[PDB]
Amino acid sequence: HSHPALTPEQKKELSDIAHRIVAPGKGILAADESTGSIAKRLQSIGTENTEENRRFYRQLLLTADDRVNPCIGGVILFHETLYQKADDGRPFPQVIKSKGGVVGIKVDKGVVPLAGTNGETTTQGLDGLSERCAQYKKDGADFAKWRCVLKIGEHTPSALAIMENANVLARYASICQQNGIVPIVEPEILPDGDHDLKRCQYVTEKVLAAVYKALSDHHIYLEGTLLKPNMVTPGHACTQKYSHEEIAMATVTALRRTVPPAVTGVTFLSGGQSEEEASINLNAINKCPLLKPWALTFSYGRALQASALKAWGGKKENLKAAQEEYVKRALANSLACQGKYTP
Amino acid sequence: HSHPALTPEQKKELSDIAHRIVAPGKGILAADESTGSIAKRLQSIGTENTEENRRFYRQLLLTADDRVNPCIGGVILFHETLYQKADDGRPFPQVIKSKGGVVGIKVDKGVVPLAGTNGETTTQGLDGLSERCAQYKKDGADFAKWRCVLKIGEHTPSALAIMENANVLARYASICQQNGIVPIVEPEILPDGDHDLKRCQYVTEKVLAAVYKALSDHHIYLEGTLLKPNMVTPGHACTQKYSHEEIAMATVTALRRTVPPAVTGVTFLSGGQSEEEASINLNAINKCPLLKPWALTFSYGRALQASALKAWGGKKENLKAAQEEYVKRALANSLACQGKYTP
Amino acid sequence: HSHPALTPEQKKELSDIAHRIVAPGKGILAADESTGSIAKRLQSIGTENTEENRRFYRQLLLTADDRVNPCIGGVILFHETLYQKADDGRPFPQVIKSKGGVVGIKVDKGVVPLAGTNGETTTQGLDGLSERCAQYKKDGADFAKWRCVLKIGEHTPSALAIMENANVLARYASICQQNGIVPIVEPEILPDGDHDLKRCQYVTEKVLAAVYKALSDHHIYLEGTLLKPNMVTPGHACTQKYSHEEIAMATVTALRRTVPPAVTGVTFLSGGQSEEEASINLNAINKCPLLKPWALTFSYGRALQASALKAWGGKKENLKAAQEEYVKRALANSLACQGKYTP
Amino acid sequence: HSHPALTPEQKKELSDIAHRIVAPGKGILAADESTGSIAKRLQSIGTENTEENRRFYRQLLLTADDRVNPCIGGVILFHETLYQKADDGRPFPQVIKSKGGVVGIKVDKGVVPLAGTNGETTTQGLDGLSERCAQYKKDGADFAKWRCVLKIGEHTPSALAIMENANVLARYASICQQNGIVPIVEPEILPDGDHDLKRCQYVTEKVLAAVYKALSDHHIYLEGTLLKPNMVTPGHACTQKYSHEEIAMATVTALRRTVPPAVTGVTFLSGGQSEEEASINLNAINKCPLLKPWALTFSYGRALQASALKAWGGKKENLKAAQEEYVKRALANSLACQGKYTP
Repeated sequence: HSHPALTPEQKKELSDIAHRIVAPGKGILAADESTGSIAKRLQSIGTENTEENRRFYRQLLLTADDRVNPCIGGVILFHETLYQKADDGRPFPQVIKSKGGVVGIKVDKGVVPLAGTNGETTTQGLDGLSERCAQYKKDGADFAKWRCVLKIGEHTPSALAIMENANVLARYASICQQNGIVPIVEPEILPDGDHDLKRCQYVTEKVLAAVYKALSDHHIYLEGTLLKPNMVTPGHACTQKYSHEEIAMATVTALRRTVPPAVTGVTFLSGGQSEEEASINLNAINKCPLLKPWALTFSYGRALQASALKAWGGKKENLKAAQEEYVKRALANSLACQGKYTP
Repeated sequence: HSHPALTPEQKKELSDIAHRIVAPGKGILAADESTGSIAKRLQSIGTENTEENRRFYRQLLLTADDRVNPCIGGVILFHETLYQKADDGRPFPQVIKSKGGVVGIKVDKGVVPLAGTNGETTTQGLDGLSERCAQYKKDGADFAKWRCVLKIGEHTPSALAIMENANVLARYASICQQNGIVPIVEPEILPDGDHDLKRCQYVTEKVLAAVYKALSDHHIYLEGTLLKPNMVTPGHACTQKYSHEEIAMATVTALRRTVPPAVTGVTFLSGGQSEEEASINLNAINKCPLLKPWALTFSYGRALQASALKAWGGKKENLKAAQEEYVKRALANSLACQGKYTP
Repeated sequence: HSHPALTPEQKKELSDIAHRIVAPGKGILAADESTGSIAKRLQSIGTENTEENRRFYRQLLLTADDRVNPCIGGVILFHETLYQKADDGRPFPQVIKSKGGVVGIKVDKGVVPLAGTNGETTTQGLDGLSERCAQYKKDGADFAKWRCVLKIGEHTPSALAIMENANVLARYASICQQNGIVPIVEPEILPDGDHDLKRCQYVTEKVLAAVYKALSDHHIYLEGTLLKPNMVTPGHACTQKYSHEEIAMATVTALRRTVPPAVTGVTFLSGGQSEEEASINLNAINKCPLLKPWALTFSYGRALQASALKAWGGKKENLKAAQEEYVKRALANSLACQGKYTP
Repeated sequence: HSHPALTPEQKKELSDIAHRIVAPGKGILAADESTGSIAKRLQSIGTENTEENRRFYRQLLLTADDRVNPCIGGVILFHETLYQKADDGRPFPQVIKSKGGVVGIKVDKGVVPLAGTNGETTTQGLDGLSERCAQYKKDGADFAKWRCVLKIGEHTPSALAIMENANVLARYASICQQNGIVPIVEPEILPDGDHDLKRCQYVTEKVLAAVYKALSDHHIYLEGTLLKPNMVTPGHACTQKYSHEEIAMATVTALRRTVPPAVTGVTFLSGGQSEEEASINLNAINKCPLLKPWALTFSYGRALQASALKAWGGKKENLKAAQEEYVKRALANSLACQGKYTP
């Protein structure tokens, strides 16, 4: 017997937010880096990690030129960045919503190793999640993000890891959809190792199928859900070389065999690629001559901001130039969303 | 680790046959009625059930006018009809392939009641299936058909019935794809009872999701598979009345939430409807303003041939008129495949 | 391929602790009541809820006579009670271990309603659980407790609720076994409603089978795990009446069809029964003439302490008499563990 | 909601037959060899395979001395042997029931390779099984046998093979229990290869857990079911050497972690061992100092009859001596059932 999880108005908000995020030509900037990863990135660039530098760097990211207004539909933030204010006086969620963007927040509490596996981990962060999503919904967060990690090994991914990560993602998305927050499932598959297109494509199919079975099990309103997969790409130690067209064909085959078409949009990871390779691959994916009945766009953390961070270097007066650099990649990625990119 | 079930040439035959079957404007005639059901139908029309009458009736179905040549892409036969010859001397598979059609065969051995359930049955017919499909492949059968039955009850469909029927369908489709025969999965849901659009749509989602999970489990090459679902329609004792647009919206929602887009085509059942209601509903489904990234066509057993059987009546000299009647429905259903039908 | 979750020494501690807890004639006192439930219980008895009254009441429970030393193998505490000290100066974990008992702690963070179900809830409390169990292991907690809730309804328990609760229990038990803490799974089935012995026995089989499948999936060392089920008992509004022998037969049938015999012991709930009915039923269960290859004992929260709380009334000078009352039930329950109870 | 598969009288026959089969000190002779395997065995001994030689050899097996009357509780036959008569005039089922034995029949139709796996096969034989079991029940068969095969490889047994074989075994046992025939599940794991005690024990746990989950899913009355597992033994190419006590400890650990204690008895395979090694191992298993709450006995096809077949050689006049040889092993195996064997 059916007791509906959602009223039709709840489905209306989830569908409208998911359509406004993944709108044609728009993408996702992921400024959600925690203090450890951003500490590594500020230590590489050669500055001290303080709250002021992090706030100023996200100022450099967020208040860039109005040319990125038809580029970014939504920005993912850390928890701390929701309660930081810009030097103009405006809080960063209002900064995001003022230029048409949507506020999100990365909500997981890290990765926990699973017993008995070969280095396989699950994700943490389920306690207090309804109250926290209610609080973030009061502060203007309209979508969320959760990151599960899987690695390709000798006999990994085992069935235990895929089942547990799929069940956790479905539980998370149910809780987020209860509170009027569009969830984004991110089934990340680690690119480390040496494996061809074929095996990585294979485990991509198994992982995405288990995810969508668990989503059907937990009554998830799939019209208000976004998918964040990685491009099927060979391992870093894999010796074989492939054109970008084969990678695009393999991605659209791995999606067209799994993703049911009510899922509103597909946002890709960069996954340790270069700044240009991700845009080239996404432009290839948007040019693949099969029938792709959803939005195909980008959600790039490092691939948007890495070289702009390099051109910043920790000095304020370089800012505009660094900001200009960021805009460049954004504009390129916008073309990568519509297939009209050419390098 | 991946050991591929299919060579790329095997995928090439399966994809080419599935594309030739479900080709735009073409549909499936199901003349696969067994001796009991066709015995009931000949007893209703008032003639004796012999081999000669069955052969002559399928002669009346199969050698109709050449106007049905851009109508039927494929015909489903009983096992016996593959070894019957027409009075011209040509065997019925050659009759089918001569006018552009593709030979199929219904291969299941009936329904067996499941213990402990409330009148829920599974399907039979797995033994010797590889040899039988090899034999039918030698005789010109290029696709198959398997029919599982589920009924909507108080606490039915239980999880046991859906799991067992999905596993049996996947096992069947693996065996058929091994031998170069395109399988057609038919997840029939019984329209008996009293239930709204909502509950029947709900159990349609659960059943189709479990089916596609089991197909992903058994490495089924989904580009060479056809789907045969029923239209989500209220029960026969249900008191509420619905327009055909609501039924079309519910069907395309129940498909767009489940069917991955590599599945080549969707052929509907008639499911106890009238001869005109099925064509009206299919014309509505082909006019629904959502994105349907596959072929939507008909596979009508009774809805093609019932009134033509009525105009036959068991007398040979009425034949042409009866045949003319059949052509009428076929032409209508062809328009129901392309959305340009108007009654 | 097998990467063992546990070293053999880890299996040795888990087995030794589980054997010391469930030792023949010993049981579990559950003083783990949170502030809301104990607030309701102090408000019923007519005293104000303060930290001093809670500490003093658990003083009344814990420092009772030495006759309960061969009665209680282990005590379950709230988190707060681990950091309260007795008026002698000794902390309550040392109080427990001084008279032969083992310290436990209830670790879940409550129940969260599942979307789309009919009032079905999951359990919360997975974040930070490895660090918290390491901290409690430093403070002397050797076992844990987690409480999932399921209710018998019209079409409930659904498959979603049982699957999610089983996966959460297995994840919890893996985390606890990683840190050297013996987990106790508690699959509680709510006794509310009107349902016979038959349906409650049925859903007990389904729930326990799904739990043990998920435990086999997560590589749980079942020799170091305790099971906390409820006795299969009809609903509160059920009109049919049953002898205690039928309830004992149904419990031992529902366990002997599911529990694999390496699971070290089975501790029952009281589940809203009377103070005497639970002891009578447990004495019947220990007299059932089938082969029960494990320890069958009690884990009684209310059924040990309710009437002793009544004889306390919130006044200190009644203490000993109230404590004497507690000892009475404990002694009775000890006989209920060995089948030699007679009321 | 519960609709009981079995009336209590049906449970009474299943329990009584299962108790009479596995009765203390009794075992199972498996004369169920099909024409191919027995053709290989008659070709090794150097005689022509005819119906007369097969009938005469099973005469040599079945009408041995009355000292085997407290040895064999039941005999498994091929289908053909049920309709062969002895030279006295009595049919072989009456021969079996006259000396206290129970007639069984091997009912599967062989093994079929699964697509996409690495040499993994499922089992066949489900069609017409209710009618065939009704027919064998009329002829005096009171139990059955079904044999699924799994091999230990690099990345095998995969989850697909274990799931499919468990579902097929449960479906088979439901059908057999519907007709009043006690099923015997045989989850055979192939001993070929090189693998330690540890990995074979591991996959034994996974396989048996999946089997019992599928049996709980299909409402199987486990008091009327027998289990036929193999002893966990290293591979034929494995270099490490183990005492028989370690093999006995590993078997009783692999059973005590999985088998719920209502399953009436456990009958072992010989599995390519010597004639003496199987009896030594079973005597060790019956001497393992853990709590084994079921009957542990033998079901030996080759290990009972191989050397007796050797002492036959295809000549009639050696018969008695050959028969005497058979009795020897039987008597030894009877002691192997009670732990009082000493070689």
